[PDB]
Amino acid sequence: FIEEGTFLFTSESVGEGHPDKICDQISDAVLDAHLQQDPDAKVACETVAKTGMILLAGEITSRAAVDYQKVVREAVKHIGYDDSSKGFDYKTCNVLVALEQQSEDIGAGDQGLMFGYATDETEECMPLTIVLAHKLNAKLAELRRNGTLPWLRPDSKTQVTVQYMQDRGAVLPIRVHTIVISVQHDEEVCLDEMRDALKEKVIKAVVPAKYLDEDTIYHLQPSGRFVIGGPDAGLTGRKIIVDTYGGWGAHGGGAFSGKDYTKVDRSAAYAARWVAKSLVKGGLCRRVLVQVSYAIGVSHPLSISIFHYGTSQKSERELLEIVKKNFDLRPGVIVRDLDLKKPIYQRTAAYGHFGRDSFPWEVPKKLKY
Amino acid sequence: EEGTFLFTSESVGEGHPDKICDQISDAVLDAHLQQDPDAKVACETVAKTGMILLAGEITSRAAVDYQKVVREAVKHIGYDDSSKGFDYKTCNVLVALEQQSEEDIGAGDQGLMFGYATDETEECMPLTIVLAHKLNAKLAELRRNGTLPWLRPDSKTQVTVQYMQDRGAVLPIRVHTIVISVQHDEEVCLDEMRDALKEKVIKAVVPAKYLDEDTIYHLQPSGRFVIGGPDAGLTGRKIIVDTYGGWGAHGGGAFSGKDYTKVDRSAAYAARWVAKSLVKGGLCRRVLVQVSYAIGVSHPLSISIFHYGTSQKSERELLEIVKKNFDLRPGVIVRDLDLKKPIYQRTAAYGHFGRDSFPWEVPKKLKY
Ligand SMILES: CN(C)CCc1nnc2cc(-c3ccccc3)c3cc(Cl)ccc3n12
Ligand SMILES: CN(C)CCc1nnc2cc(-c3ccccc3)c3cc(Cl)ccc3n12
Repeated sequence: FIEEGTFLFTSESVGEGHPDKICDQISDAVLDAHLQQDPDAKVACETVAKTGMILLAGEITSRAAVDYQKVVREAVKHIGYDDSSKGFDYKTCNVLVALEQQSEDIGAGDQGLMFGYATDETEECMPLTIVLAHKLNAKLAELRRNGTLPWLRPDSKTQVTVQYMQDRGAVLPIRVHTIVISVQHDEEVCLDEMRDALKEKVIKAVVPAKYLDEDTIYHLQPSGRFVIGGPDAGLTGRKIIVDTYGGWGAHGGGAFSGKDYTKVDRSAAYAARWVAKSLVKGGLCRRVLVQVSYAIGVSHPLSISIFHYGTSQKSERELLEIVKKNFDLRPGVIVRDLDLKKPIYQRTAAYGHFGRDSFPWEVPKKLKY
Repeated sequence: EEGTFLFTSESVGEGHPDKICDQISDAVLDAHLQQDPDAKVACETVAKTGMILLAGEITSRAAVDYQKVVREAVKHIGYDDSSKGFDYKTCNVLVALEQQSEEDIGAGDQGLMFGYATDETEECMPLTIVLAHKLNAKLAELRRNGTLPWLRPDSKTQVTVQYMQDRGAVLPIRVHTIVISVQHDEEVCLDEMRDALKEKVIKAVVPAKYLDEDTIYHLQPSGRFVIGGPDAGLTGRKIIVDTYGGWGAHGGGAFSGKDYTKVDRSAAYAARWVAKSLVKGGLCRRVLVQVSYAIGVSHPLSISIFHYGTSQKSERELLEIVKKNFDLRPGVIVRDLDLKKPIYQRTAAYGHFGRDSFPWEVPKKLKY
């Protein structure tokens, strides 16, 4: 009756050097550049990355004077692409700019639906699957940049499958079932050396030992040689599940990067996460989903909906009343509460927008009820 | 009403900049498959003010006129004059496509995909997303037959349904709120549009039993909507619209512009196939199926099933049934669902799921 009560679930993450994530980071690098000069800048910056080319497309209303060449190349440099042998060089890439730039009860800028989610299974109130997947990429980047593993290159993908049990609506991670790691590398290091390092210096430095056992399946560099990576074009907003909960909770479809606070796709999703995390940390539930919806002409949310998966003694109707007395989810109010005019967005564009307590929406609000 | 909840899904029309890109990408995919069934295609489209950009990689024996494909797609969508904000005759098309010239084959990538099905509609789909899609389809229908000649291709719809649930089964009670925004010419007045949207669109799509006098209508809520179409549109930026409207789950992979060798598409189609087969087979009322792959590996890394409590059989038992009836290796999925056919442009608007003309929407008869 053991394997009848357990289930597997998988989440993935990608490194800074993955073509899609390159675009997210560049898009938010542009957003930050504008906000540093003009806190009220309106930005919708889409980035396309392909073989020796970065294209910026979208609309900007800003007083800022932004050197897009410098912004893009410094972003690519920071990511780690500085030579043709790595498949991409910030010094020589073609940068094409196609941005049309112009100089509290406000209606939503669009329509749409957004979700926030939280779970007590980790201290950061995030699913273990997506937390581990992210941290594997962060470790890779760390070991690349300090020279511990100098053969590493920026592009990578990780995938973590966790064995779960459910406990009265709450989910409880038992063990890591399967781990996948594929990462770009130079032409010198051999497969064996890489696979040993990925297990001992990456996986074992990231995953708590209690989740690993002798049955855990490792797929390390499963395709083999991975010398040329980075920019099949990458596009901004093509990793939105990686950006959020790794498949847990729910998603309304809106991408985050390249968008300023007036885009409810971003601000309302941050706020919804804020609500969800505040509820769980507040001890009101162990696990919770929050949906918000807007109309392009209306300031107040069209609907606010709450699912606590049965992990609360309070009803969802009751939780909604608590949320309404503690939160104002109008776009113009979210900005003030979460201080969203700060140039803080490039840091969100890799390793997930949620689960890191340096972000305002990751600091639980003390609830009054 | 402690047991009721609201849930909202949205859809967009063919003229929405993101969906324009999805359609173009799949028009390109189809063009190759029509000449070369074994074509490898990864086509990304970018659409902005007077410009369509194609970027990606193609391995094909086909000789494809990308100019004709793109412009004919834009024409079909309905953008044929500058007064509409976009004209297939004059748009700038930039092509940056690099073109190059069994059952146990490894996955082309890694990733996770979900399939979902629910017995709340005949098409085994959530009511919210079915209605949202069908509202946009009705708009295009009435635009193209000339019933509402003031209509233009760009549109967005949003449907909020009031639900009840019984141990995981979801029971739609009524439509709570409907939002419709649609592009239009400079002549027709707002009142004429709003009354038409209610009487000729909404009442023609939504079952009367779901509508009452408390239903909230937001028709042309932003007002004047003359300029629509190409904020740039991008391929793969409407993946929740493409699937279940927020229900079930999503692994993050976009569909359009990708050939069948991309598990992001083929395995998501297969998972829907599995899920719909289970519900239509009477094994559950509602079900979520996750599958995951690793690059280079043929068999799924994991297959996982959540029936939300809507089956008397356990999920382990449902898994036993799935494994005995389905082979979820990438190379076998292609053969079972006939995925080398140029059928993909048809998927790129109004949702990939819930329409029975697609192979993954024909339930497999289960043996167990
Ligand atoms: C008794 N039985 C073993 C319990 C199994 C169980 N209990 N709670 C959940 C939640 C999800 C889930 C749903 C949506 C999104 C993410 C995860 C889930 C998903 C999958 Cl594929 C399989 C099982 C799942 N599950
Ligand atoms: C007794 N109480 C009224 C029950 C409420 C309820 N019962 N089943 C579901 C499922 C979802 C759901 C989850 C994930 C995706 C889609 C829908 C959901 C979502 C929201 Cl925002 C609110 C409530 C939801 N729900």
